[PDB]
Amino acid sequence: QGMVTKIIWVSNNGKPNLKIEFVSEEEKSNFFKEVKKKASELGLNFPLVQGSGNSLLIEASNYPINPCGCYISPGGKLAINFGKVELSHFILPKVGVKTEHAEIFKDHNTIFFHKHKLPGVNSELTFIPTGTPVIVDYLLSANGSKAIDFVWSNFLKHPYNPKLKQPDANVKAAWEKHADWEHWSNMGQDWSLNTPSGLVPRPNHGIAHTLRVAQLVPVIAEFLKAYSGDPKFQKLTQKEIQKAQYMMLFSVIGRENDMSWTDANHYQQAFKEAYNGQYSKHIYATFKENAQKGFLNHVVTNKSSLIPSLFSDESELQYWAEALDTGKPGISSASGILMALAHDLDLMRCYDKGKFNSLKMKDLVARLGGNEDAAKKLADYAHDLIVATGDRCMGYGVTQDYNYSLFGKCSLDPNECLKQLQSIPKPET
Repeated sequence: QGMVTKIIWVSNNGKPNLKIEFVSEEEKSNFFKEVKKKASELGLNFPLVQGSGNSLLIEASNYPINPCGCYISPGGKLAINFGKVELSHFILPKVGVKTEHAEIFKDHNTIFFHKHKLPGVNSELTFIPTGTPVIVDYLLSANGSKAIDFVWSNFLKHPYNPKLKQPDANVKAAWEKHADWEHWSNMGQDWSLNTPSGLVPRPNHGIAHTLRVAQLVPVIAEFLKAYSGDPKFQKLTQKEIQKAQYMMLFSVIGRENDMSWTDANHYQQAFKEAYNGQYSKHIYATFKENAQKGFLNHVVTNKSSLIPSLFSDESELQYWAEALDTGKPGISSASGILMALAHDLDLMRCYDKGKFNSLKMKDLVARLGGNEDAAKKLADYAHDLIVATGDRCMGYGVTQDYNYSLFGKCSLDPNECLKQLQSIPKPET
């Protein structure tokens, strides 16, 4: 259960109090009943007083007669004494207060709200956003799970488009005139992979890649908080990280082959040189359209589940719908960089060591304040995820080809793939 909507650091009289909002009026009338009863069974006088509307107030402490209540710590943090550790374990889960919100010591009756979570008076902390419906690691959540099932069954389980396996005869002729261009056979590379479990489509951009990059996002975020030195990452909320993680599930669903951006540029120009300068839609533009169509499809179906639980509102959802692109969203924002780094890190599966080190590792190190040790620890984790899913690795660490048996089991079963990814311990900062 949740019960509590939000809590506020208020100041009735000179003493610091805590205003507790609730969903329903009866919910307040039950929180009041259960706690006051629990407090009287511990011989405690817990100052739980009815407030305005559906709110309850925890009055200040009354030393030495009644130490229970609120007070301001010497460090400035808001503290609440529950008298006994028994009462705290009975109240905190009903409110939603965890280690993320306050300092909760083992075998102790007093908690301390973090200074950056609840700085001073009139500071708020929402547990349940107003408008939250009653539905009848974020990858484990209901929203995450439904998104995984969607991108798998609607896009990632399907073969690449044979029409985009190679250009027509005309475009081929215009292509081969450029010696500086890689051959047009790049359009058909990494088409599929034979495994004992079955023929795996798009093996370089499948469910394994998708789940891996999504898995990397919260880990990279923590490293950025610790080693980047940039305030924008230090202020990055868990909510934002969840959205960034959620969006990476749709990162490559639009792809119709394993083309590079450069290959696509070459196709467009060769199309131009072959058909009297006629315009053709850039293939990566088609990819985006495909991904947007899929994303918007899933969104409108589960709009109630996503707003406001994950996305603030319909307009914020519009932002991501427009920003959605293949691989990276190419935005210079905090979230943008985070998602791009997760994408870049997984490129060790298809880049050679020289290419991956120079083009990707040097970037990551710079992002991490120049900390090479931190970068290695992060890259090692990405390497472990690739090994755990039987994928190939050619850009970092102990290089390997596909573990065909393991890769087949994971790539043809998102649930199994997700299970293997979770078997890998996350590195600490």
